[PDB]
Amino acid sequence: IAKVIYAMMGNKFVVDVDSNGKYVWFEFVLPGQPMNQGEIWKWRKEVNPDELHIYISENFSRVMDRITEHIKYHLSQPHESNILNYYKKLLKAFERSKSKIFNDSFKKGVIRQAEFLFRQRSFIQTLDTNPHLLGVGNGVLSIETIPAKLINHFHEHPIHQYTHICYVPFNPENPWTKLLLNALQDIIPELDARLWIMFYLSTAIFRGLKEALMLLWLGGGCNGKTFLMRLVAMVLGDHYASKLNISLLTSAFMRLKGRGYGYFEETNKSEVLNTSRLKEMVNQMTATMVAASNYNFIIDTTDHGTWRRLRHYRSKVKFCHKEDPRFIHEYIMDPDCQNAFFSILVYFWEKLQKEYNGQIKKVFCPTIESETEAYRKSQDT
Amino acid sequence: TIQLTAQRKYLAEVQALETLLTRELSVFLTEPGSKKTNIINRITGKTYALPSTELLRLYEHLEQCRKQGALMYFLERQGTYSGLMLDYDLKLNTNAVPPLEPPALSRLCHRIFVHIKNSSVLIHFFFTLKPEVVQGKYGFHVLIPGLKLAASTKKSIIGSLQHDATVQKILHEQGVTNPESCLDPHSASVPSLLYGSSKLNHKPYQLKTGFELVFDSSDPLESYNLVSELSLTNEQGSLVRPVDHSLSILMLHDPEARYLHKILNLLPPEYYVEYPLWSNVVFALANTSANYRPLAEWFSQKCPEKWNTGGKEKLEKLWNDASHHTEKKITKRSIMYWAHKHAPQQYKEIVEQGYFSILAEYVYSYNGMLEHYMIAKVIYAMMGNKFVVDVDSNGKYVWFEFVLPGQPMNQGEIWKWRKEVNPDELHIYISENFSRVMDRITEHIKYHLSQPHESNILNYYKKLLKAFERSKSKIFNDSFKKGVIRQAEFLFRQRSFIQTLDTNPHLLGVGNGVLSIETIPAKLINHFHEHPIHQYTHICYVPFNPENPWTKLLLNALQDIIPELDARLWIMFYLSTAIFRGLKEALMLLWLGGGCNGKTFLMRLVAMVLGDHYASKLNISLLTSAFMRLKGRGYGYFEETNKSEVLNTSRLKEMVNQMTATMVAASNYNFIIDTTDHGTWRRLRHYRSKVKFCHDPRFIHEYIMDPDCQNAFFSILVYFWEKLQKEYNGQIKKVFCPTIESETEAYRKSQDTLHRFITERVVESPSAETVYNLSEVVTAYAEWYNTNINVKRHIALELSQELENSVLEKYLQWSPNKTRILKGCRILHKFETLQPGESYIEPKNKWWEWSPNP
Repeated sequence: IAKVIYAMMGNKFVVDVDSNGKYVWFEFVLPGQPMNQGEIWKWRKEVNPDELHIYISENFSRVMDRITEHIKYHLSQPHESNILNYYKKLLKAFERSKSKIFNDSFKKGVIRQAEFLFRQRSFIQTLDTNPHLLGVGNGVLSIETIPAKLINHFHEHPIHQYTHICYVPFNPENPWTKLLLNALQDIIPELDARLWIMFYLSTAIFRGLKEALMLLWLGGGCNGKTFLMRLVAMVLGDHYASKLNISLLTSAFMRLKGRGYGYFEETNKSEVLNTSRLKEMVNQMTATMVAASNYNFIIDTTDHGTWRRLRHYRSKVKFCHKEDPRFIHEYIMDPDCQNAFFSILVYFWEKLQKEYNGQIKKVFCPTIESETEAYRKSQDT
Repeated sequence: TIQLTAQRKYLAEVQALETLLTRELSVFLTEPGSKKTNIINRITGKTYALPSTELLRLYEHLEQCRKQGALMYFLERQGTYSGLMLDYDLKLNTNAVPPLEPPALSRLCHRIFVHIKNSSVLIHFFFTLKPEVVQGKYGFHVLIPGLKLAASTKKSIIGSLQHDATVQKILHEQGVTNPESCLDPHSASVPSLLYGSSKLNHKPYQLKTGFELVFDSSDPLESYNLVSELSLTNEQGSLVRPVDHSLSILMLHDPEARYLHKILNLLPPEYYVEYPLWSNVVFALANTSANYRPLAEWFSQKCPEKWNTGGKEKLEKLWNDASHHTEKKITKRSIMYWAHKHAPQQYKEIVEQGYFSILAEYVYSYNGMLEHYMIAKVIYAMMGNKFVVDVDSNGKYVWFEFVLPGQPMNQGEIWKWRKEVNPDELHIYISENFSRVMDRITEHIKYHLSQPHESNILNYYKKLLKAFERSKSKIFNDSFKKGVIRQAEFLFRQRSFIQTLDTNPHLLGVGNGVLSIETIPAKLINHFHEHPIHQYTHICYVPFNPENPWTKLLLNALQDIIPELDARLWIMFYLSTAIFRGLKEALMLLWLGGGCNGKTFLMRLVAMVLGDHYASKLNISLLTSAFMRLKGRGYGYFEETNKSEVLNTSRLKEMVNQMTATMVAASNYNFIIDTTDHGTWRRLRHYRSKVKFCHDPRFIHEYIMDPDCQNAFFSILVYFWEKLQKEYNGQIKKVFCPTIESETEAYRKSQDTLHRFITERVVESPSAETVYNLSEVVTAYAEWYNTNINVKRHIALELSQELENSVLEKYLQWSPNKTRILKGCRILHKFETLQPGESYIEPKNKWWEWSPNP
């Protein structure tokens, strides 16, 4: 039974032993089945193979019926009597074997056999290895080459982690696209520095080895920089973005590994660091680190190894009642804005990869460099 | 239906037809809309255009099948060539058999002979009749398939026989009261049926005798393949010689849609005549599947008057809209609920018949080899409308059932979902209710035993009875029940169900049912619904009512507690907001009182009214420093204690920046606040209880436990919630409460030294510019602090940074370089004076229902 079920439907199930020594099942999500938003065209974990547990009950029944009609078809043909008696005994035994396809304990034995058949060695640790693949709501997108291809069909690619946000073909004329363009233009009065920081946050999507840089952003409130942080965190999702506390840096450290973007929040005015902690931060690590607060940070180090991995910016414009409450309330949780934002960021990833091939250091940011130099002069006596 | 299953298990031979259709006859596919087809079966709407080989093969197969018995529903259409086959809808006056005497047969043969002479000419006669005993008496069908003259001459002969009178008087010989109109005008223009193929709900016909004769161009039975001979297309016979559709294909499939078609005709007429019910039903149909668009247009055919007059267009609009819409909170369960509400009886027999059919098909499929999976399927069909299975966060299957009136149940869980470790309700339903269904099965078995049949058939039936009698006792086995409930976990498993529980922020579980505030006015649900709600409070909902003595007592208590009208209304609306489990405006209220004034009475009253699941108490240690317990709750509060209470601005900023719970604070002495954060201050409000109560003492103990007081209180709260929804629908800040604002400003000035200093010594200048806004301002603040608060060395440049990070943004206009340098402000020195341009920087009926004017 296990071999037959393997040959029939081994195309959407894989078995691998977990870190604790337990076999773990996975199913390849396909359209037309009960399924949560965003898991389409992806591998999802199940405690028990219930889909298999109903497939064996139903689909195999038609094959067994085919066997039965084949047997009675040979019965209909005139044959030698002894072979006919053989056939009656055969069909009687097979009829006795009918019910075991329904018995629960037999099904448990069958799924055990399938676990020992469907098992694919070296599978769990290979999950989500390539940072060129990101799971989106409408399928799977690949940033391997320009242009990017959004897989909306079955793939050998094994994808578990994903973001609810579904990818959208980048479109300049979309109302939300121009809305976000204007929002970003008003957010950053500068142009070239805006391009640099925008390209940097676009490259922040890359889950692989980054260039190990740190960005410090200031804000006096009612500026939306916290809104940008929340927007990017929501769009990217929990599996690749996680919140980080100032307590860790001023001293959960294992949480930040495996992500692609980290962020902080404004906390009072007594911010202070620990040199060693950032020392292993500026030193594996494959995520993007950005901190935001309301007051200038206090540095107590002089080594260039620390300094060269640090960048700083200060916000100049403030918005008051002009601030948009819908930005912080409606557009903060409006899917269209997020989608449009996702298309914007992936398009700018593609643009930089065409231009700089991912070498962000080549981009010239005179304002950012001047601000960093001034900040170092203020801090590094 | 199930009788066909009983007959296929009956017949040892009959498998030949099915295997021929699947293997040899399958490749000869024919378009259903094409006229080239020669044979069609109305059982599953299959159309075939086979050549004569498999035609005669299936004819003879059906011959042995008829010899054994069975029932077939085959049909065939006449082409450009065919014989003489006629239908007679011969409805006699009386149900007494007028036997067709052979002289009458000869007379009718001679009459049809002389009718056919005056046409194209160059003959075996076949006679069949109904088995009688039916309204309308029997019918006659003469078949003459020898010739091939299917043309307008057939229509001419039909017209001639329509006006023929010799056949009329011949019928009058057997006492027939209907000489004409018995023959259908479409006798030769519509497909016919093979002899032996019965019509719906009738026995197949029988042959009385078979005669034959010969025609001259000059001078005017158990030994043949009768089915093959009678065929109109079989020119090679031995004895004789050759002289929209989407709705249909849906009802050709989808047993669930078959039951939907069964039940929709039982719906009351009001559903399709009005927009609301029509929209809801089409939404449910679309949500269940997109394959049900043909059934949706069938409902348009169930309301043709609208459908043709733009109702079709509205149907495609709603189908597009349905596609646009998602996760709608409606399923088929609503449709069954409505059907049972309107026509409970027909509902009951229909569902019983369906369950009987499922059980019978399963027992016939495996010779009574009942198994866990089939039992679980039957149970899911039967009682699957009040049970759900889902996997928890720890990887465990957890059941939930829907509480109904007339069950052993605690106070407040009515019309709600409750959690059980085991399916005891299911574990007893399987023991009791399933017995009735299997009894129906077994009595049907005895019924079949009573019918006389072939001996080996009776032996098979007896063996099946013995096997099923052995199998039936297993239902009362704990291991078998465990297997059944496992398979029921697999079937009932509804993913995403758990996190959808309590997710709706617009529903509350009350003692007497479900309360919904979504629309104005709120609606009380005390019946079946699709909402998966599990959390609840024991307080039973009441409609609002001023005349209740408890209601007016509470109104007077609130009036005395806060003599101010507008301030009391604002605080009361703020309290009403706590019932909303969704997002809040992130505001803080500070309340003070010396005791013996009932503020603790208000706190305990609201705490008791809301209940544990939606409201909770919170300690002061967390504030001065377990916090994550706020989630899910909608209201939080503390207890008065001590006099030196202090708050952590870090904890405050954490709590005021997910989180959806309203917060209230109260004590007797002044709270120590040591912050200048404008974002903190703008979200803070302060109040102090004014009225003093001294010698209702019974408020302390009696009124707490009185259901009426709490109920009436809850009704007041919901009524005032919808009242607030009437004008500002959530925007609480639009309400004007000058007393509360004044108290909050005074307390902030008491706590925030910098804010008070800015209010007094800093004045905005309508003209000129604040070019003096530099560190000199910080020095002036330091001098003021030394001369009025404390002589100390102030911080260096932190004060300016806090000044920018304060309320002063429009007041502190940043320079074109974004470096402080405010504009239009002036500094007040010692004994300074400012010019005028400078600005600092109803008898309880209204209590029952106020007015927009403050």
